Amino acid sequence: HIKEKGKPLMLNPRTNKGMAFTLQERQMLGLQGLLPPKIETQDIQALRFHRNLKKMTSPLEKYIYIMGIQERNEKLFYRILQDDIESLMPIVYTPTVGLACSQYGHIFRRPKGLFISISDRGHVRSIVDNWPENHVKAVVVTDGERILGLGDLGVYGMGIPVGKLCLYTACAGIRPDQCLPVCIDVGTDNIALLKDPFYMGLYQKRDRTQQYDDLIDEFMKAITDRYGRNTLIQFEDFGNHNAFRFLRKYREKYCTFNDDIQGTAAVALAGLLAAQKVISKPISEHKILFLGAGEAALGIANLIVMSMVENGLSEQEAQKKIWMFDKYGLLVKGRKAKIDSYQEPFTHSAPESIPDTFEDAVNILKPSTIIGVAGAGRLFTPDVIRAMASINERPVIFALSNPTAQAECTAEEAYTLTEGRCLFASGSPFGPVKLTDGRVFTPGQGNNVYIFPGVALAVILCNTRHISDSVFLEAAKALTSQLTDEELAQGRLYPPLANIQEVSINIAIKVTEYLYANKMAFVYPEPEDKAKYVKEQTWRSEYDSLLPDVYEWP
Amino acid sequence: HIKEKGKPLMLNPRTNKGMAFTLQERQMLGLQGLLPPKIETQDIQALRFHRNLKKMTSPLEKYIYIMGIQERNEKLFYRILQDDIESLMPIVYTPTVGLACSQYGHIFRRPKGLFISISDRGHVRSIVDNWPENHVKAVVVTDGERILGLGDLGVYGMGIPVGKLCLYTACAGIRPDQCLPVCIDVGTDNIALLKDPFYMGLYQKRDRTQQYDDLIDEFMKAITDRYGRNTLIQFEDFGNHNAFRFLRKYREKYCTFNDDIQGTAAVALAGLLAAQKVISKPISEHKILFLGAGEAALGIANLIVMSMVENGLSEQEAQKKIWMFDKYGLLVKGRKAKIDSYQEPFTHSAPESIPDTFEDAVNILKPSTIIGVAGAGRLFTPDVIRAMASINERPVIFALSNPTAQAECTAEEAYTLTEGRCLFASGSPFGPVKLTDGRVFTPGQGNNVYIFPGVALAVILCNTRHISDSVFLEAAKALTSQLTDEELAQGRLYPPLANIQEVSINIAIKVTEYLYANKMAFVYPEPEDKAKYVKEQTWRSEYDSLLPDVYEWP
Amino acid sequence: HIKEKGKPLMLNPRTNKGMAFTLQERQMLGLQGLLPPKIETQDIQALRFHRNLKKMTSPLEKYIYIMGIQERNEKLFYRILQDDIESLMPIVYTPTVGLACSQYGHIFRRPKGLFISISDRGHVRSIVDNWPENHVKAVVVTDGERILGLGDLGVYGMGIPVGKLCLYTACAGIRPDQCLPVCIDVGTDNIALLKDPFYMGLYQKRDRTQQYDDLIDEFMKAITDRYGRNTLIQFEDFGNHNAFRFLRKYREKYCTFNDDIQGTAAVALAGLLAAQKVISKPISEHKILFLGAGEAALGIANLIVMSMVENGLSEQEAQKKIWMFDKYGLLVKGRKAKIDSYQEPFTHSAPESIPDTFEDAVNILKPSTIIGVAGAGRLFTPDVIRAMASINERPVIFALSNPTAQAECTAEEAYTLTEGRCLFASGSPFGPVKLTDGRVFTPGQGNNVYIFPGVALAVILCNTRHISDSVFLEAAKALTSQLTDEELAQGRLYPPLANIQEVSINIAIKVTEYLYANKMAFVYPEPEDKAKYVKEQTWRSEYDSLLPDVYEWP
Ligand SMILES: Nc1ncnc2c1ncn2[C@@H]1O[C@H](COP(=O)(O)OP(=O)(O)OP(=O)(O)O)[C@@H](O)[C@H]1O
Ligand SMILES: Nc1ncnc2c1ncn2[C@@H]1O[C@H](COP(=O)(O)OP(=O)(O)OP(=O)(O)O)[C@@H](O)[C@H]1O
Ligand SMILES: Nc1ncnc2c1ncn2[C@@H]1O[C@H](COP(=O)(O)OP(=O)(O)OP(=O)(O)O)[C@@H](O)[C@H]1O
Ligand SMILES: O=C(O)/C=C/C(=O)O
Ligand SMILES: O=C(O)/C=C/C(=O)O
Ligand SMILES: O=C([O-])C(=O)[O-]
Ligand SMILES: O=C([O-])C(=O)[O-]
Ligand SMILES: O=C([O-])C(=O)[O-]
Ligand SMILES: [Mn+2]
Ligand SMILES: [Mn+2]
Ligand SMILES: [Mn+2]
Repeated sequence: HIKEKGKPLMLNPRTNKGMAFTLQERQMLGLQGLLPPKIETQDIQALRFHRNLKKMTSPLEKYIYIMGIQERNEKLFYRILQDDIESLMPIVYTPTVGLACSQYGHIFRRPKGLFISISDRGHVRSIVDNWPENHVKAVVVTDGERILGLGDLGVYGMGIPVGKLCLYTACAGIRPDQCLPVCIDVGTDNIALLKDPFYMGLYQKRDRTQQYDDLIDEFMKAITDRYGRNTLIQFEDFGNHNAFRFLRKYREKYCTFNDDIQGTAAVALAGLLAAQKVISKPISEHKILFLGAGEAALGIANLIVMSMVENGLSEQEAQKKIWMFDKYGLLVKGRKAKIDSYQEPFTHSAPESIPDTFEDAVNILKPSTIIGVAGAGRLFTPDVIRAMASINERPVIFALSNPTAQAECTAEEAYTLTEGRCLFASGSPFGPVKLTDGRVFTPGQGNNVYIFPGVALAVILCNTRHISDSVFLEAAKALTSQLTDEELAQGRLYPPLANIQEVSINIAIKVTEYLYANKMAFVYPEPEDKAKYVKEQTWRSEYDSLLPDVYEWP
Repeated sequence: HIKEKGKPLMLNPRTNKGMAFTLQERQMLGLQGLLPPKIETQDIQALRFHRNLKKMTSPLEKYIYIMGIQERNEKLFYRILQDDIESLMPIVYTPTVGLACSQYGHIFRRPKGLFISISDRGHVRSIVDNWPENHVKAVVVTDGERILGLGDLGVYGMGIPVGKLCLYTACAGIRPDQCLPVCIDVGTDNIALLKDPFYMGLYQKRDRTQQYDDLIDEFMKAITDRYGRNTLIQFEDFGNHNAFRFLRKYREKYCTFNDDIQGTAAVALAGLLAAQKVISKPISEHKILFLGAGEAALGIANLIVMSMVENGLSEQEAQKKIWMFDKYGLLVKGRKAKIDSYQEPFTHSAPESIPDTFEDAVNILKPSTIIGVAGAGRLFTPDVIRAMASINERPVIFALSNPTAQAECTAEEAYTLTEGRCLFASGSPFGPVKLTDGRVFTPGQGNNVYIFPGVALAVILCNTRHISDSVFLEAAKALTSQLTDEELAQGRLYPPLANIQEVSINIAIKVTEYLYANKMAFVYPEPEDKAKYVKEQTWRSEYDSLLPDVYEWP
Repeated sequence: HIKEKGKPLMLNPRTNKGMAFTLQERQMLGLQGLLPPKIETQDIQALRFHRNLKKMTSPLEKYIYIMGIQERNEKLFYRILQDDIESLMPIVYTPTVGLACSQYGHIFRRPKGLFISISDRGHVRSIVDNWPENHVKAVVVTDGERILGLGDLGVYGMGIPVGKLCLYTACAGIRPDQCLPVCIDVGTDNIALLKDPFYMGLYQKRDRTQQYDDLIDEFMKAITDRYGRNTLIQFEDFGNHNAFRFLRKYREKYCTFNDDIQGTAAVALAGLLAAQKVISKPISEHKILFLGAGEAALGIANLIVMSMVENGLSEQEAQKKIWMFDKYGLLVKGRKAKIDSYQEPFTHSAPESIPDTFEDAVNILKPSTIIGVAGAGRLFTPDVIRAMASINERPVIFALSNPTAQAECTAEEAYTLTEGRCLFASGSPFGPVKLTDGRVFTPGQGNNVYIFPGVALAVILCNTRHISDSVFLEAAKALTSQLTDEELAQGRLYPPLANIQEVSINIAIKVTEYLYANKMAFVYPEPEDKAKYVKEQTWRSEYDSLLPDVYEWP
């Protein structure tokens, strides 16, 4: 392997080992003299990194440093991430990745990923053909319209697919060279970016004409034409309107899913499932109120229904336990604000009185669970939280909007205002909370990073062609089944983040077993031990020998 | 022409333009899609850099950032340096480069330059053959034994040749692809480094056996075998003993000089020549006392003698005006401490009383000029400075040792203690000094950076075979002739550092004319207008077109 | 889209177009000046070739010239073959390819294919990894022990897999870059080659120990490990013993078949099927006698049985109609010479009298069909042919051994000696025969070239995993079904060789339809129109544009 020799082996982060290149590799591959005499181990290199990181102060500075390593020594980059994924997650992922995107054009050094603009319409294939890797298996694509809860960040949104894919590898051991981050640039409506001299995209408002849909269509076709019709394509951070219609339009034709609708749905469900274990509350007494009625809300709601239905409840009965409150208020039949086909099943006859605020909604409906997915800030006010604590003995409060500043409420607020009776989870990380009575609560992170890595690995290994909703239901069950009784008592609704790697692999195994049982896997020969197969297929951050095969002839 | 296309053009800092690649270049060279849709100008890129630099706090942090750009986008790296060489010089050069060196193994990211170790003895040519560039014209090599005034830093000393060559380009417009930084590693005697797990060299004490001389010989031969007998080889930061030995051994065989002996000699002389003009002092009344008697002292003294001789004094008369005081004391006939052949000419009959300290030496000898070049710290104590001010109306005080902490004294000390009557210069940069009467004094920097760039350019363009001392005498005159009377009154002993680029080119022009007039140039045909020739040959930081020549046939 | 520019595009035969590179391609790809100013069309190039070929005299000289083009301009090479496949077939294939193999080491210029020797045991994967093409779909491998009817030619046998693969492309439009010729070198028993200074293989007798089987196993594993478990592997020219055991050993584990046993079996049957339509003979009256009882005889006999079975006869009944006569005589129960399990079904109770010669066998058994497949020369003597003509009104005589000198008899001999009453076919080409009465007979060529190209294409496009005998039965029917009534009357037992391209495609079409109907195809999505799918997938000899995609941005 490795056709290149000389300087090019050092210039390419995929092969570059720095001083880890052995003496023999250096002499045989023409590197002797190009590196200091010192021969180092990956351990020493990782030590050098941690030593430097410790001296840094701002999260963004740390983000620039670690992400920079991905462009110098890929193996080391993942070794570093794997050394302590929990402490680096907030840096490479939410919330810092949100900060990085808002200033993407200012911290730019080297480009990452594939960029496809509306000005390239009709020539996307040639762009796809310029990507250096021939064996792409997974794609995470965004158009930058709904970056987390930050809004339209245009091409600055590329930091998201890059980050997601980094996690594909770090969490599920998916091969880096088989991952392709993609940014579709059709312009941006963010006035600030349009006047930013460092903006990385086209200086035009978003093209919302038929050319937009045609470009996306060309994208889907170009990607599958070169890499295969089963190439995994994960849509990420697309605006509400486009997110749904593209999922419906392509889910039966391509191997695709939307992380914000389906991935977030699975993590949220998983958390709810864990809470049900600690509370043992009757599915009939469940009253769920959503703050928001978009990608996440509808995604989570539908998965919840699927769960209730396979648990002895009719689809209609299940849907009736779910209410939604968007920017215009409670979704009730006959309201002024629009209601599409997706929201209809959750739009019920108006209650006795109509609420004006989410607080009114909580007091009127008396929900047992409250889920925040509006990406609009601290909407779960202290009064909202108190109401939930007065109405329920153990209220379930989920503040899922990212990044942190967009979260509906903090762990501190939830645990304190509910006297430690709530079951809380958030999308962005919060440290443990200690109440005056000495009890310490460790908030879980209901973020899709717990789901897309394992699901991606299973789909890829099984050569799955299409992803049904039932696949996410299974992932949700696979995630929650990994929680130990001790962890439940700790108030943890999700396995510890420090164990994300093994958790993701286990989810992968559980999903592959599900795919095979339901004829959705197409690999030959079919491995007898699915668990062993998945584990044997994972990419390792350990250095590989680049030495040519030299041997004696008799 | 460019033989590479695709990703490789972006991975090679020599060609990479970042978003400055034009639409045509991207499409024709297979980069479309690998870069953000945005097309930027070098101006915007430079702005991004300055914007980020401004937000940084420590010099070392800045060093890491700017030097990192040399490995990402070479054109931008030099553009950045050219925008404000005066404010960046302290970061990429002394004193920060000294700090960078001391922690080279800790800040390591990518290797820079060629490394040749004693363990590679007998295989140096193969290492030289690994260097990617085929047209090397200049080499700056060190063995790291005498890095500035910091001592033995071993392989960590590579930062020096790297910095020096960055200046070849930034100051004289010498092509970067024609420069080769070299570090000779024969071990190190620095105990701390030998126990440092991040050390970049062989873990052994310096090899001072015949094998050392043999290795250097192999180095000289290998470099010239591949690149040519006239390849410029600048020895830098070698220990005292080796420095002279190798200069004497190779100067008539190769195109080589020692920056620390000759380069420093020329800049120091230039300072003295400038002082000459501000105070109109008679060479007969010139009494010079050196603090130190090594590489710099001997180099400077020899050049000063050549200057006085050329001005009507006999070699003997001139040498009689020069005294040296090393770590053992005053160099006087019959002293216990050793006196070699180089020092003999400046070793006079012991005076009335023998001084214990440099202060005593000043009071006993009553020198009019004091030159600090002992690389040992603040040896020009407040009392030494006062003595010079009491003995002389306008004392000349030079504290040339680098980095800053090793300087004999600060500019503030010099100007205040002499009540603004001294003519001061230092190797390391000091800001302007304001006395209590409100007078402002701007200290000049007598650092060889004002000399080696211009001399290198001339020697390279003229294909000069060997460098005589007279070439440095000329460079010294060329440097000082650049000062305007206006500047002289401002305390200026050297042209503004902000004008280092034009100063170097002009020095390059004067030296080339000197080389031709003395049959030391071998270029043909001989250009009629030397100034025009030199200016046309300089490398520019502006991006070049990478477009293939496409055109219609008739 | 190509990743190479400059001279390399010309040095690589896959991309080199010679003077066919357009002006724009030359200017944009950096070829301007490297080619004569002239811009040519493939037509002109093909004209130049035919002009030169016409002036050549010996077939071997022509072989060297045409095969040389495969290493200079691949597109042109196939254009040339496609221009007149019928007149060149005798040159690149049998009989000339046999002559080329006999002196392969003497005409050597450039290597073709992958070579794996017993001395590489344990390192086969590294060899396989050295092959430049990443998407191999088909492999033709030989160990050179049974090269045609020429015997053990060792590494000189490489000429066979190379020729077979040229035909994969020329006849079925299979992509050249997806084909891999392989020679397994375990030594050779050919004493003449062991003393030949130009031999291209290991100088040792064949290794017949366990190491041989292990090397073949490593080969199979290595190829599939790198290219996929469904990679088509066509065994070619292996010795009798090895041919069968490897087919039995791997046919259910890998996608593999043996051309000599199965390919030849299908062509033969095809001819017999055609003959049955010209003479309308009831197979209860067909008595078949084989001259030989090896790879071809057993392969043909087995397919014949399968054909009679699906046509209303029991396996027992069908086998009884088949007799075989090898180098020891008639295969009869209780004979001295060995009879293995494959021959047992065709070994019957000795007849009234036991024949000494094949002639005696003909007179005693009175067969209606005689199939020569002993690779031992003119065993179908004039007396043998006369006997078949006196015993049968329309005797079927097949002389299938290659090359020409090994054929059991010529077309001239068969037609003349049977007074034009025989239905004849041969493995090697013979010109038309005109009898004294003016009748002209055109002998058909029952060579596997009519089968492997079409079968290979179907198996590749259908991602078939294993090849059953039924596939060859279908291929045989597909071949004969293409004969037109007018061609039957001509004495044609096979479609004209000049139409082998379309004949191969139609066979491929029929075989894929058969694969789908029998759940042996694994392609997604499944094309609705198989015929259209196959034809659209074929590689074309027309030059492709190598121009980068250049366009204007709005
Ligand atoms: N101030 C608000 N109060 C209540 N609901 C709001 C408010 N602001 C926005 N929303 C609702 O939040 C929903 C956001 O939907 P959208 O599809 O844009 O994102 P999402 O994926 O659901 O959110 P996130 O990814 O941040 O969890 C919308 O239904 C919107 O009406
Ligand atoms: N403490 C001291 N007091 C006086 N002289 C000193 C003292 N320490 C060192 N020296 C002298 O300084 C000289 C250093 O010479 P060396 O060749 O090592 O370096 P250099 O190139 O002259 O110095 P630099 O590059 O720092 O200007 C020696 O002659 C040494 O004796
Ligand atoms: N002189 C001969 N007379 C009759 N039979 C012979 C004679 N010489 C060889 N044979 C037989 O021909 C058969 C050759 O079988 P083998 O497997 O070696 O090759 P094949 O593939 O059948 O033939 P071909 O090389 O023609 O395709 C053997 O059964 C052998 O006994
Ligand atoms: O430790 C190393 O070798 C590399 C560090 C980096 O690329 O930052
Ligand atoms: O401004 C740029 O495009 C590059 C910046 C860097 O390499 O730091
Ligand atoms: O969009 C988000 O907030 C996410 O994916 O976590
Ligand atoms: O050694 C030094 O201080 C220098 O070269 O400037
Ligand atoms: O072996 C043969 O004779 C053949 O393949 O045609
Ligand atoms: Mn998202
Ligand atoms: Mn120096
Ligand atoms: Mn064959």
